[PDB]
Amino acid sequence: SNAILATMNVPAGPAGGQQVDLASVLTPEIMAPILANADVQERLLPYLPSGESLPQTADEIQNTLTSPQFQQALGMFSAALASGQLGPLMCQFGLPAEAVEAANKGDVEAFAKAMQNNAKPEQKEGDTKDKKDEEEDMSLD
Repeated sequence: SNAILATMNVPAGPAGGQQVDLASVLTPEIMAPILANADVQERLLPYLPSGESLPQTADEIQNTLTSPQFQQALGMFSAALASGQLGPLMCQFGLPAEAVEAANKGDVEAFAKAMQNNAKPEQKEGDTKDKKDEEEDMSLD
């Protein structure tokens, strides 16, 4: 059994990225399905800044974490990520192997990098050579 709302919040302190800006690489729509998971919320609790709250549904996450609050909430995200506490979670969302590895290693830039490199929405689905004449004939055709 797990599901522990650990109320041990004595300090506060999100840990964002200085080189790779998390808010410009990760958008609310990507974070929403993740943060809507109460399990990740558990891991974000120790890093939850003062005044911030954890939205339950993706829609309200978008409403609350528009930009200022988003950078703060994403900062606690990367904070739990840096600790590796948020690592195993990434695989359960169907996230890139490189991203889940990064989340376990606690590398926030690698996560952000691998996210938009692998979850890159260009709909590349179906790489198979059962079509395309990449080797053609020369005579008449």
